[PDB]
Amino acid sequence: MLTTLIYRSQVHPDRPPVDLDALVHRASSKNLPLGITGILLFNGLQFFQVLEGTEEALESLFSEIQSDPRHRDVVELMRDYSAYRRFHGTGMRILDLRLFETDGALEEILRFSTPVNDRMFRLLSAFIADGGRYCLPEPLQPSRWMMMPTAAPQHLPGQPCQFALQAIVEPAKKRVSSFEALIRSPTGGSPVEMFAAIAAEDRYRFDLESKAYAFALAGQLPLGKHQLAINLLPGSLYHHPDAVGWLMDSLLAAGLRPDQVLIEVTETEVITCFDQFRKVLKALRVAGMKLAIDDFGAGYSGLSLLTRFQPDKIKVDAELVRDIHISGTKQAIVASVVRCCEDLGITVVAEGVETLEEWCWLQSVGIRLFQGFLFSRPCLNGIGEICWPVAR
Amino acid sequence: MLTTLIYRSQVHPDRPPVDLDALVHRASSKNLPLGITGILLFNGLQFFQVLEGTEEALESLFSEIQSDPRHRDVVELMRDYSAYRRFHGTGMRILDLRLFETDGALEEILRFSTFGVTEPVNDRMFRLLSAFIADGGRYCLPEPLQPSRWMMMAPQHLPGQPCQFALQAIVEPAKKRVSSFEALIRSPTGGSPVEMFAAIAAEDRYRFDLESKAYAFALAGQLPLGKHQLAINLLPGSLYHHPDAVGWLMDSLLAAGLRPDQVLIEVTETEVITCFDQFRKVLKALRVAGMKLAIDDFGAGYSGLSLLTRFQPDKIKVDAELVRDIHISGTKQAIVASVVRCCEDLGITVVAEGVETLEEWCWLQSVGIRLFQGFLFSRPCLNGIGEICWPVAR
Ligand SMILES: Nc1nc2c(ncn2[C@@H]2O[C@@H]3COP(=O)(O)O[C@H]4[C@@H](O)[C@H](n5cnc6c(=O)[nH]c(N)nc65)O[C@@H]4COP(=O)(O)O[C@H]3[C@H]2O)c(=O)[nH]1
Ligand SMILES: Nc1nc2c(ncn2[C@@H]2O[C@@H]3COP(=O)(O)O[C@H]4[C@@H](O)[C@H](n5cnc6c(=O)[nH]c(N)nc65)O[C@@H]4COP(=O)(O)O[C@H]3[C@H]2O)c(=O)[nH]1
Ligand SMILES: Cc1cc2nc3c(=O)[nH]c(=O)nc-3n(C[C@H](O)[C@H](O)[C@H](O)COP(=O)(O)O)c2cc1C
Ligand SMILES: Cc1cc2nc3c(=O)[nH]c(=O)nc-3n(C[C@H](O)[C@H](O)[C@H](O)COP(=O)(O)O)c2cc1C
Ligand SMILES: [Mn+2]
Ligand SMILES: [Mn+2]
Ligand SMILES: [Mn+2]
Ligand SMILES: [Mn+2]
Repeated sequence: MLTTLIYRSQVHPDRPPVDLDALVHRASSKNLPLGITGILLFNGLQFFQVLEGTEEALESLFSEIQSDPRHRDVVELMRDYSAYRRFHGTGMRILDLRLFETDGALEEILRFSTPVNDRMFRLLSAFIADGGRYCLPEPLQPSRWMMMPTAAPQHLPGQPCQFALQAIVEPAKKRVSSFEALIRSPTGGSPVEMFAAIAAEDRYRFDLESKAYAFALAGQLPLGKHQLAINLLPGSLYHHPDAVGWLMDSLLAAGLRPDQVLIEVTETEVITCFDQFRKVLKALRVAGMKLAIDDFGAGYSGLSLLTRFQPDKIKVDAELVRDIHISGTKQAIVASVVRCCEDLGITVVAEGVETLEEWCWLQSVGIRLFQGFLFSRPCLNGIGEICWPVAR
Repeated sequence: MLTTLIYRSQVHPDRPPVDLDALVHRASSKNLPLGITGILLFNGLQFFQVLEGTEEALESLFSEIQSDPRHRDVVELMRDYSAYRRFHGTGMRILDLRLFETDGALEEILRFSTFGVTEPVNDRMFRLLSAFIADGGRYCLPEPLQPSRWMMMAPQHLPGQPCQFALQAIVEPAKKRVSSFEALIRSPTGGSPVEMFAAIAAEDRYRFDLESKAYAFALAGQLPLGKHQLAINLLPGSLYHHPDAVGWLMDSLLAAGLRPDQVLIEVTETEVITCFDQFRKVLKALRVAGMKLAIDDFGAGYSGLSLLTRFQPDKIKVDAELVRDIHISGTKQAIVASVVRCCEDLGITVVAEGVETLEEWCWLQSVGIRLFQGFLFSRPCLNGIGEICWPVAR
C-alpha cells in the first residue's frame, strides 16, 4: 500500500546553517533502498518535504524527522494513500527556491517527476507562492512564553444543583471576557451525573430551571461588567412557550442585564429544527440576550449555518485545538473560522486549550479569546485562579 | 419593533466626489420624524452605514438607498432585531475616516454610543464598525472586475438506451480553458435525473446509478477527451452497497479508453457527513485506484469545513445556494472567501457552480474562485459538448 506524507518545517534562524547538500545526499542514499522517494523544498527559512512509500516506512522515517534538532515546528499537511509514485527514481532531492526564477522551480519539478488536479502538486505550488503564511513568528514561539499563577471554592446547600465557573480569557489584555456556568450535581459531580438523577422526561425542564441558580451565582459574585455564558439544549428552550421571558425575569431578579447573559447551544442540536429555533432566536434578540454556537467544528454542520442565522459568538471545538501545532488541516480550518467571523463581526473562542504550544499557534492564526485548563479550571460556585502567558 | 440594518457600498470613482454635506443634512432631517438613528462612515471610496429603527421603516429606506445613483455595490452585512438603540442621538452622523489616525475613529464612535454594561467589543455592530475602520477595502470590488466592464460572447437524443447523459463544461475564464465536463443523467425521453430514478425501482436505484455510468464513460470515449477530466455523480449508497463498485468503475472506464485519473466522482456534501465512517473504505479504494473525488454541493444543507478535518477531497464544489446573490450578501462573501482560502491551504480545487450572472462571476473571482460552472458559460448538452460563452471587455 503506497502512501504520501507531506510536511513543512522551519530552520533555527540564530543557529549555524545546516549543510543541506550532505543532508539530501545522505537522505537519498537511505530512502531509495527502503522504497522511499520524494523531494525537499527550501526557501531560506522553511522546509517543505514530500515523502512516498508504505505507511510503515513513512511512519518510522517521520518519527526520526520530527525529533531532528536541525529544524523545528514540524507541521503535517497531508497523510494519505496514493495511486502512484510522483517521484519514481528520486530518493531525495532538494530545490532551493531562491536559486529559481518565477515558475522555474515548479517546471523543474515537472521534468523529473513521474497536472493541476493533484493535491500534492497544488500544495507544492502553495508553498512556492506563499510559504511564509503559517510560519510561526519569533515572538510566538512557545519557548519564549511562561505561564504564571487564589480561588474560593464553596458548597451551597438547599440546592437541587450547583454550578462551576470557567473563565474565558483575553491574554493579550490580561482580561477576563466572560465566565461559563457549568452544571454540577448536589455532591459536586459531573453534568452527566446531574442529569442522570433527574427523570428522563424532566431533563429539558430541569435544564431550563437550573439556570436560575447560575444567575444567582453570577449575581452574588457580583460579576459586574463580565458576560455570563449558559448551556441550554434547544429542547429546553421549547419547553415553555415563554421560556425566554422566564430567563429574562430570572436574570433580572439576580440583578443581571440581558446583554450580559449569553446562551450556548451545541452545533449538532440547532441543525435539527430551524423552524422552532428561529422563534426562540427572535425572542432572544428582542430581549437582548446573546447567542453562541457551542462546540463549532465538531458536529459536521459547520460554516454554511451562517446563511440561516448569525450567532454573537462561535466556540471552536476542542478537537480542532488538540495538536493544532502539528496539524496543517486543523490550522487551515481554524484560521478560516477566524477570518470568516472577523468579517461577520462574530466573536471567536478557542476551547480546550491545555498547552502553550496550542495557545501560540491559535494566537498566530488570529484567535484572541481562549478557554481552557491552561488558563483557568472550572471552579465550583466561585471564580477560580487564572494563569497568564508571560513573555520571555 | 427595533431593527438593525448594516451595509457597505462603494462610490463611483469616475464621477465627481459626493456632496456629503447635502447627503447628511437631508438624511438626518428625513430620518428624525421616522425614528431612524445610526451612523455613516466614509473612507473616500466606501460607505458604511448603520441604521436603527422599525422593520418597516428600514425596509422602505433601504429600497431608496439601494436605488441611489450616488453609490453602487450595496452589500448587506447585518439585519436583525435589536433590543436597544446603540445610536440614540437625532438623525444621522457622518464620520470621515480619512481625518482620523489609528484608534481615533473608534474613540469618536464611542462618544455617540453605548453598548450595554459589557465592553463594546462584545457587540456585533461595534465589531463590524471596527472591521470597516481596520480594513474596509477588503471586500471592495476592484475596477477590472466591475460587471459593466465585461460582456458575454446540435447533438441528439438516444432514446433506445436505458439512460443518456448531458455534459456541462467546468470552465476557467482567465485562461479561456475547459477544465472538466460533468455528466448529468437523463431519462430515455430527455427528462431530468428525478424522472429517471423515479422510473427505476427503489430496490434497484443504487445499482442503476452505478451501472448507468458505463453510458457516460462510452460518451466521453467517443468525444474528444483532449486531456480533460470527466466528472460523474454518485450516491454514497451506490458505491457502498455494491460488491466492488470501485472495481466495476475501474473495469468500465478502462474499457472505454479512459485513464483512472481522468475520472472524478462527485458525492453530495449532506449525504457524506452522516455516512462517513462506513463510507471510508470506498473513499480509500478510489484513491488507490487513481480516481479523483469531489464534494458536490458544498454549503448546501447542513455541512461545512468540519468535514475537511476527517478526510480531504480533491475538489470542492460550492453550491448554488452560496453563489446566489453573492453580490449583495456580505455573509456569503465572507463564507465563500473563507472556503476559497481554506482549500488553497489544503490543496483542494474549488468550483463555483450555478453561476448565472456576470455579477456572480465577478464577485466570486474577486474572492479567489478561478473555476466556474453555470448557465452563464455552458448549459447541459445532451450527448455532446455545448457552446461555451466567454466574458470579455466592455
Ligand atoms: N479536557 C479539557 N476539558 C475542558 C477544558 N476546558 C474546559 N473543559 C471542559 O469542557 C466542558 C465545557 O464545554 P461544554 O461544551 O459546555 O460541555 C459541557 C456542557 O455541554 C455541558 N453542560 C454544562 N452545563 C450544562 C447545562 O447547564 N445544561 C446543559 N444542557 N449542558 C451543560 O456538559 C458538558 C460537560 O461539561 P463539563 O464537565 O463542565 O466540562 C467542561 C470543561 O470542564 C480543557 O482545557 N481541557
Ligand atoms: N439553475 C441552474 N442550474 C444549473 C446551473 N448549472 C447547472 N445546473 C444544473 O444543476 C444540476 C447539476 O448539479 P448537481 O450538483 O450535479 O445536482 C444534480 C446531480 O446531483 C444529479 N444527478 C445528475 N446525474 C446523476 C447521476 O447520474 N446520479 C446521481 N446520483 N445524481 C445525479 O441530480 C441533480 C439535479 O441535476 P440536473 O437536472 O442534471 O441539473 C444540473 C444542472 O442542470 C445553473 O447555472 N443554474
Ligand atoms: C528537513 C529534513 C528532511 C529530512 N529528510 C530525510 C529523508 O528524506 N530521509 C532520511 O533518511 N532522513 C531525513 N532526514 C534526517 C533524519 O531526521 C535523520 O537524522 C536521519 O534519517 C538519520 O539517519 P541515520 O542515523 O541512519 O544517518 C531529514 C531531516 C530534516 C532536517
Ligand atoms: C451612502 C448613502 C447613505 C444614505 N443614508 C440615508 C439615510 O440614512 N436616510 C435617508 O433618508 N436617506 C439616506 N440616503 C439618501 C437616499 O438614498 C435617498 O436619496 C433619500 O431618501 C432622498 O430621497 P427624498 O427625495 O425623499 O428626499 C443615503 C444615500 C447614500 C448614497
Ligand atoms: Mn459550553
Ligand atoms: Mn464547548
Ligand atoms: Mn454534481
Ligand atoms: Mn452540484
